[PDB]
Amino acid sequence: NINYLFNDEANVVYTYDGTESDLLQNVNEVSKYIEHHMDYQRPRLKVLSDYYEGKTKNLVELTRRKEEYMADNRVAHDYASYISDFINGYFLGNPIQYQDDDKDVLEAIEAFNDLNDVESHNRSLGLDLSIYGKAYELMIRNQDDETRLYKSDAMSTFIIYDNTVERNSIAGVRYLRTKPIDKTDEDEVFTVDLFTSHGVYRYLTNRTNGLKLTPRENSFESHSFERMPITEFSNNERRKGDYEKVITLIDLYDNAESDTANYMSDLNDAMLLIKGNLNLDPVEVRKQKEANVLFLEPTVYVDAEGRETEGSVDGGYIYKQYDVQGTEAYKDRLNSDIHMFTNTPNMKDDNFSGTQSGEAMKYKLFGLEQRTKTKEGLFTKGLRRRAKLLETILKNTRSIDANKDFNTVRYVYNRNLPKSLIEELKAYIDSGGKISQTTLMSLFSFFQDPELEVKKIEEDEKESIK
Amino acid sequence: NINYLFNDEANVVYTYDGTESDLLQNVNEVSKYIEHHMDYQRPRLKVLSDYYEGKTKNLVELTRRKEEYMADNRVAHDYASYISDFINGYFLGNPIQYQDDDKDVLEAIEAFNDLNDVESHNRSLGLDLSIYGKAYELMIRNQDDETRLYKSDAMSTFIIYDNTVERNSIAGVRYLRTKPIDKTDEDEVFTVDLFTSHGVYRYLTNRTNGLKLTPRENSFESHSFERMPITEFSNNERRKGDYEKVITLIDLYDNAESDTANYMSDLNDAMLLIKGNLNLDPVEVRKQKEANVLFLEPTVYVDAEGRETEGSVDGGYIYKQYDVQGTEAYKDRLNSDIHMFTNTPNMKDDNFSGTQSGEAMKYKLFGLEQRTKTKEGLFTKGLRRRAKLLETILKNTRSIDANKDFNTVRYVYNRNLPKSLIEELKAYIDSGGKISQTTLMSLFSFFQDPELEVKKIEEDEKESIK
Amino acid sequence: NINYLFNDEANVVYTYDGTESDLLQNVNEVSKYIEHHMDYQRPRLKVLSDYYEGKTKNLVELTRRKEEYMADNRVAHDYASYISDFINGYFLGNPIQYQDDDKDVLEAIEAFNDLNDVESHNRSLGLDLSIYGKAYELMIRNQDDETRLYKSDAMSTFIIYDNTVERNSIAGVRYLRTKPIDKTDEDEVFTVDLFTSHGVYRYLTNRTNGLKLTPRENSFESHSFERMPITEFSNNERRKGDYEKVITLIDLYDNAESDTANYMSDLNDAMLLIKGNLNLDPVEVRKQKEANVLFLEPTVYVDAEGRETEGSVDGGYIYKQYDVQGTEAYKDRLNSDIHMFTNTPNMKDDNFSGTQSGEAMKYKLFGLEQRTKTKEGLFTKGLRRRAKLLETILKNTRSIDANKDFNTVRYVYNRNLPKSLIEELKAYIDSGGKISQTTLMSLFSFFQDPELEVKKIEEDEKESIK
Amino acid sequence: NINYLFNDEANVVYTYDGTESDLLQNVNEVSKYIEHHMDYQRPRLKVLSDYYEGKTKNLVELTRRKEEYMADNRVAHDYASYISDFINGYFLGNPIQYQDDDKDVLEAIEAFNDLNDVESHNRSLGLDLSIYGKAYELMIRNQDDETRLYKSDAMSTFIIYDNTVERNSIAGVRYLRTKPIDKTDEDEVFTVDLFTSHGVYRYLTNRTNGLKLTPRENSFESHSFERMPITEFSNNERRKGDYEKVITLIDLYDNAESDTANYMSDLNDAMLLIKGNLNLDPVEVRKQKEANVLFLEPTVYVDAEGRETEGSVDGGYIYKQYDVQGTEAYKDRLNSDIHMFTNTPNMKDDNFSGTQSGEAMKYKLFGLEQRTKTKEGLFTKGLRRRAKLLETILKNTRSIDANKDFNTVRYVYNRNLPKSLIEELKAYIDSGGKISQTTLMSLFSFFQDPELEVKKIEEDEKESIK
Repeated sequence: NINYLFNDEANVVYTYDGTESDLLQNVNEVSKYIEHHMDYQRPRLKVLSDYYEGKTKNLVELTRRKEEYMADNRVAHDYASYISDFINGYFLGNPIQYQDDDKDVLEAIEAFNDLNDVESHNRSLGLDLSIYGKAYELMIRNQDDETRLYKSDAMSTFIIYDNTVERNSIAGVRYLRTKPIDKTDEDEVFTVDLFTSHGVYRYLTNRTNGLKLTPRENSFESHSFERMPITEFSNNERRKGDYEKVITLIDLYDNAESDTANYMSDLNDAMLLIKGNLNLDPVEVRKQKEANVLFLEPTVYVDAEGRETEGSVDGGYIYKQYDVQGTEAYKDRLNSDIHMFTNTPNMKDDNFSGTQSGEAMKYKLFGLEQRTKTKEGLFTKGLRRRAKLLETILKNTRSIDANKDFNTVRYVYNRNLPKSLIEELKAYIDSGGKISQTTLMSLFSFFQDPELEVKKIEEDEKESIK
Repeated sequence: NINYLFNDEANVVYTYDGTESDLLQNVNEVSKYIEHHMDYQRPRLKVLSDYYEGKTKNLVELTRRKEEYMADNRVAHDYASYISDFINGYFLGNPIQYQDDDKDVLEAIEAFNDLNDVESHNRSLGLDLSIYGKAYELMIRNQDDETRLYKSDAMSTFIIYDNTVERNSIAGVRYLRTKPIDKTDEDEVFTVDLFTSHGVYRYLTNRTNGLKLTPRENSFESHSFERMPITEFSNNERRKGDYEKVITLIDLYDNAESDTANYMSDLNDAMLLIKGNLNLDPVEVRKQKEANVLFLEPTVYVDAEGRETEGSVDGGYIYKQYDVQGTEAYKDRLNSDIHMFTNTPNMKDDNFSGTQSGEAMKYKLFGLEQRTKTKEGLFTKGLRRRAKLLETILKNTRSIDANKDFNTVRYVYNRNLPKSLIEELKAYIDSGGKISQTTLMSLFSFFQDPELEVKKIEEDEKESIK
Repeated sequence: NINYLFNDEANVVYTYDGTESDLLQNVNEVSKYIEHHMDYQRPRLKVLSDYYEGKTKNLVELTRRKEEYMADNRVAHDYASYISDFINGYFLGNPIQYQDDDKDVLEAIEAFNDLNDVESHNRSLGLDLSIYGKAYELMIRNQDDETRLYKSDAMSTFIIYDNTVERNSIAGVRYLRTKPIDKTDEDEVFTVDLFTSHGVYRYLTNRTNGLKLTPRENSFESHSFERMPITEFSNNERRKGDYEKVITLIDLYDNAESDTANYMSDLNDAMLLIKGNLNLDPVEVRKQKEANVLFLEPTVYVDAEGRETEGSVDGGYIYKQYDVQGTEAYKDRLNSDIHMFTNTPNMKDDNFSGTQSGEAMKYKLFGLEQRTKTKEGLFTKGLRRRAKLLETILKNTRSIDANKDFNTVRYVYNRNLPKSLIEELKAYIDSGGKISQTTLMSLFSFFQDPELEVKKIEEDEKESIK
Repeated sequence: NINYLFNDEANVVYTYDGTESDLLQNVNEVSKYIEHHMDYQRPRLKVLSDYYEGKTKNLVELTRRKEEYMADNRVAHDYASYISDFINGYFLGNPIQYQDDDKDVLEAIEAFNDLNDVESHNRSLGLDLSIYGKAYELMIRNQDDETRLYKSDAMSTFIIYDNTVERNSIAGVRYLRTKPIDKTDEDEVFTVDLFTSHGVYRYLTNRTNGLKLTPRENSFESHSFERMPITEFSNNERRKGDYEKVITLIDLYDNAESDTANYMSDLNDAMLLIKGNLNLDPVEVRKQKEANVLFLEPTVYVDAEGRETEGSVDGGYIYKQYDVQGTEAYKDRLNSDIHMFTNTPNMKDDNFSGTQSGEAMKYKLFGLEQRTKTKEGLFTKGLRRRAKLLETILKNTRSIDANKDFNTVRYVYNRNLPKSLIEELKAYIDSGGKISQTTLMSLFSFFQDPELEVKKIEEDEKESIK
């Protein structure tokens, strides 16, 4: 793995020194980036994805040990999922709130967000950020003349950028493998889609001809955006995943556990040990479990000179044993270090008094908050480009006036943390807030039908007049 | 197992590059997907289902050990049920609440939900999501001209999708095995139902002819929906079950327990050990339990030269023993890791002060909440398709006006957590809520008949006037 | 590493004794600084950057140990990321607040900050300060006649200063390597950009000709600022990173862990040890796991004079063991010292009562606050130069009146610390603050639509009049 | 080191028995002081500066041990930085507040402080006081006819004083080394600037001619102050740094740690030890990790007289071990003594209840307060001379009336300690203080825009009239 994860070329960003038109002239440059992506970058992402699915090295690597009366206690610990689900849930569990002064913009924003289910989309991006360190989204003008937003798989998408300090994006490449469910042959074909500021060009390729990009039938297709539609989100400046740096420690925990399972499985827990020149009937030994007295009578050797002397006989139980103190201290240290470096709370030392369940978590997760605030900034940087695409195509359909600028939108992030509805109600009402009766009742589940309760109260308030 | 669970092809999603009409032309493609489903995917689901039923590997795998005076202490620990019931109860224990602005839509929604018992249906889906990672539901226009919704077994259902990034569903396949209760023959027959956007086609097949799909009598059947009726729900992006990744640890706990049961059963707890060249009467040894003095008189060897010397005699109890500290530390670690990776609370370290029973659970279950919020989004994505089917067929029966759009519905999820009705009452009434006397009394069980109490109060309020 | 990190010349500041015009006359002096930067300073920064990415020495240094049946348990602990993310989040997590008396200045400031996303830019600077001890930012007048601010990589940027105690900056050098993704040749080319108070000069170079600076085509370019645009920020007086001084301790922890992984992997956890001149059937030994009685019958040696005597036989389990107490005390000490010297809280001894989550952190982080107050001053010193550049070019575009002086701006720094919104509300309202109903409701998530709640309250306040 | 740090001549103050004019006549006396400074005093300061940068003795001193298969576990603990940053932050973290009755003086003071960034300057002085025990500042009348204040490096500045009990300063010497970045030759040149009550004289020198002071071109330069501009600040009466006296203990901790790293690295953690005249196949030993039964069969020696006898065979694991209790007690004592003598809080015994975060720190830091009050007095003594220089040159430019005396200024020092804004608000308002709504809101971050909230409150207070 490490030869993939920490290779230098596995995480390079692709620049190109020409314009987009200089890249679509002589498209043979794009093939080189695809080759580099397949050769250096996809292997890293694959290693990361395997660990999220729990297909850690300790399953797929062969033991030199392999025979009958031995066992492969291969075990894989699923730390990577546990980490990424926790960190993404903390960040994007509660949706982003969109705020704007101009309701003509905000209605279009929220109608797009509604149509595209942007809560679920945002969480599905944020998990890619946690697994791979980067994620891509594609926006298209669909048939039925409608604007759609989809996540693009990081294993098959990359972007080429300007060589300038401004680092604009020149072009975006998606490439997919056309595998049957039946068979695979001496060639296998990758469809390539090359997105640009004005359209997408579609190509067919295979690795065996050197990824030659020859146009697929109906190759070019225009789009109404005025910039390249694929947007790239980063987990951090370095585009590194959240568990990528503890994968070594995860392997060590896999090994330190599977080797104890081997010790448990190979050796015998206890045995009766009998020693001495004795006749043991191989059938009487089976009565060993119903025995109460073990009698060992020694052999009496008789010397040629007539002297008689007794052989040694011995009996006792011997039992399998290992260094529990040092292996537990070692596996405790590995587990603790995994949680420390990922800033996840360590469930073996984490014990709660039952006191202030919100403030307590804000205490525990202080370090994860420090990383998330950077992630939050880099996420907003992507959301602003999504918004700029949206306004560009709404104007290019006269769905909104050209005068609108969507950069007035603000994106408000609430961390997923436990809330006490009762203590919040106390705070709100002590602050002089008001609530309607229907809204108040809706907060409490002991009303079966808040709709009917109002009428029943009207009866009580009526017939007390009499 | 692992060769099934973590095989790559065991979890692939089926695409097809044609249209639906190109798939119903040359239906022989569908047979291939069925074969792949039977060969690669159903085995995985079977392994998962076996663990939910407690038929773990340690029961069904044979020991090389097998004879009289030995025992199969095969034991299976039922972690998988314990996990899935807890996680599904936490998610879908309290029903979803449907909210809409248009009561003409909301009444039709809630009447469908009432007829179809959608609370129980939703829980039965969510448990499939927990066991298999995915679940299917079928909607039909019944005889008696009525709309019915049923769960479809994941072991016998799959969907084929568009090859596009939009990933629409082209077709849906159910296939069932027509087993007698009496016998099974050289062929055994699978009925196939192939659902499409316009109808369902019914076929007969067997594996022995290569799953040839030949129309069953009265093969085609029209349905009034305008899209494929089967909906697929996912547990997560990867469609992976909740305990699927700890099955290795569950096997290890099964083994580490059955081998201690073997140690307990095979060896003898203690024995009296007597050593030396002694006459032991095989009948006097039976009086060993009523004995108080054990006397061992040694053999006196007499040399040819007349010297007299005493043989050794010895007596004491020996007892069976094993490494308790290290086997307990190992089984404690396995159990702790199972609960940690599943985010279930560890009942051996979980101890409660008796303080704030709601906030305490929201603290414990923070990680399970982080996974559930993603699951909640992916569940709502399916519920919206259920709703789109429903509106399509209500309009196609003029049961509602064509003007309605059901995407205005909101789905509100409450976690199953303990509530204090008294502390909620205090919060509601301190907030200035009102309750009718009848509704208030209904909350308290010490009223036998809230209906009569009102009259008795009217008597008390009457005859105090006098 | 240490030969790089703590070399004297690795951290020198570049002076020059001439004027800027005396440096652009005979530009061959600049080449010398570039050489010194490549030879002495870039290697240090590279070592620091490698540790942030987790590419610590213990991965890249070869073991003299390397063969089959041995393993490279190379492991790297990622302390450097954990430290820098925490320290930067604490400092610049909450944005700087800009305050001014003159709203004609403050609007231009905040419009620049909005266009340039200065929250994210400031955090991306502060992390460079934490990793390298220094960071650079470049301001340009873009095409589209607009002012843009970008971070410049510390590995490729340096500044030359006046030799006077005033230490003005004479010139600023950026140099970048034009690497293909395909190949590297006998020469490889560095583009150099030399910034000055009046323009930037662009050059091509390679190391093989001695970094000869020959003008690139369209070499000179004017800019409208009147001082050198690159600004340098320092982490401290010495420009030293936050973890730079514990890298030794991090290596020691890497070694002390990898050598325990080696001990765990190389030796055998336990073995049955049998001794004596015995016939052991190599096939019966495989039944060792199903055995219950081990019988050792000794060899009976017969003397030429006829005497019979028994060989020794022995049996028992031996188990692998190490000095847990002293290796744990050593690795505990290393970890504690890393956290102490970085002033990060030690998560193995840090345990919280659940009491005063803000004041508790202000207690823990007192030492980190003492370092941050110095960092805060040195950051503001850079922000004031950014502001002086901005006003210079706004006046040189008549975007603001020449009368404005931006040194009236104040920069207000809030530490990233947990806040209780309820306890803050109590404080604000007990202090006699007022809140609008809409703003109040917006603080509480139990309102679905604060916009509609006002109307529902208007209904409640209306129909109670009747 | 100790031969430098605690030499008597390393810390002498320079007197001269003549007047300033008697020193500028026969300037050859100044050369002697420069020589003494280079020979005796600069070496001490260098040793102190090296420890602040972490270049402790244990890095730069060679081990007599040096070969392959041995390692230099040189490690340096950075106590000196940790101490000085803490002590300077505690003293000068919160700026000095200037108070005066005459606003004509106070405005000029605060305008000078604003132009010169005196908050950052004061902290940069105070850190020099902590590192070296003394610090220097230079004030100049710049070009652009403006007054500037800069810190002067202690390694290159010294002052000569009157021989009287009044101990006025006669003259101040700055000397700097003109090093290229390229090469160093048989001579290397020091520029000397000799400041006096009326001007500065500039000289060129080298050590090889005996520091002969020959005037540099344009040697003399007048300044408008009437006293020598360089001011010297002392950390204490003795001018001794804050960690200077624990450097011995720091070395001892460096050694006591590096020698444990050596023990960890040189010896082998455990080994299987086999003894006896046995055939061990060098290839079978590699199977030692997959072995379960170790069988040792002894050699049977046969006597010439035919007697047969068995060699000894033995097997077991041996493991590396050391005196953890005594080395931990020793390193605990060293660390505790470093914190005790520096009056820094000992983070291994410091544990906080979470109660009164201000009063608790005032308890912990009582001893550091006792030293700081003396430091505070000696700092104010320097600030008063800075102020006397400032008034002298403001009058000598008619920027203020000759009638002003700046000794009316008071300097108010607040310790950097944590403050609770809520508990301070409670105290202020219970005391009958008033706050404006805008100022109050500005204290609380839950207002996004305090500017707009006032209007929203005006709406609420308006439309409730209706």
